[PDB]
Formats: sequence, structure tokens, C-alpha cells
Amino acid sequence: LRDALGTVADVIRDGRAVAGGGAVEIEIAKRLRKYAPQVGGKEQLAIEAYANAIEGLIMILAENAGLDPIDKLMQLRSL
Amino acid sequence: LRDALGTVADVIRDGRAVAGGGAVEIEIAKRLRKYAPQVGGKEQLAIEAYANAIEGLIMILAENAGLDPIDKLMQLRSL
Repeated sequence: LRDALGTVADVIRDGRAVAGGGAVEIEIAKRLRKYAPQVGGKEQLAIEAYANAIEGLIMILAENAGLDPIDKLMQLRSL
Repeated sequence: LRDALGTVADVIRDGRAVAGGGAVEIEIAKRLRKYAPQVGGKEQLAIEAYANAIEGLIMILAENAGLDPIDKLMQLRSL
């Protein structure tokens, strides 16, 4: 109960909110893959290797609830 | 000399010609990566794994003439 209240306080101290469920990771993994071609050098492989590691988080969320992980990633990315 | 003549005969028997030097591979590796999103299923990973294996040929051409292979691939793809 006090951890719930101390989460409401983390909203009220800074008035933004974002969806759970892995909805944030897949917008970030779009912005990076559109930004990486501007950086151009060997550094381009390190940014795209960052994006693959953030999407690689919500597999650990799907794989954990009994689902088939890869298809239930591909459906979200296509959506 | 007869293998040279028997190459001119391979042009004359069918009146098309294409550039050497790895110029064909990098147009094919563009068409495939634009076509793969239409196929959509697990099969999409097999087509993109085909494109990476055709570009992977001209590294064996650059790596062989003493050059640094990766950058001399990236310059061609950007061009």
C-alpha cells in the first residue's frame, strides 16, 4: 500500500505518464533505426545493436507468460 | 585465347551484358531488402538472410586484394 502511494507520488512529482506492456520500447526501437543512417560510420553498427537490445527486453516479458516469443514480437512491430 | 573467344560467344548468343566488380550483387541486395517486407512471415528472415549472403560475396573479392573489407563494402552500399 505504501509502495502504491509512493508510485502515485512519482507521477505527481512529474506530470507525464507512459504505457506499460512494452509499448514504449517499440517506439524507441523505431526512432533509433530511423536515426542510425545519419551517423554513418562504424558507430552505425553500435546504434542498431542498441535497438536490437531494447526490443530484446519484451521477449523476456512474452517468453515469461507462456507465449511464443518471436511471432508475438513480429505482430507488435508490424502493428 | 579460345576461352576468350568462347566468352565472346556467350555474349553473342544472348545479347545482354552486366558490369563486373561486384556491381550486380549490390543492386540485387537492394531489390531483396525492398521485397522482403511483403512476404511478412518467418519467410522474411530467410530472404533477408539471402541478401546478406550475396553481399558477403564481394567481401571475398575486396579481402583478397589487400583492402579493408568492411569499410569498402559500406562505401559501395552508400554510393
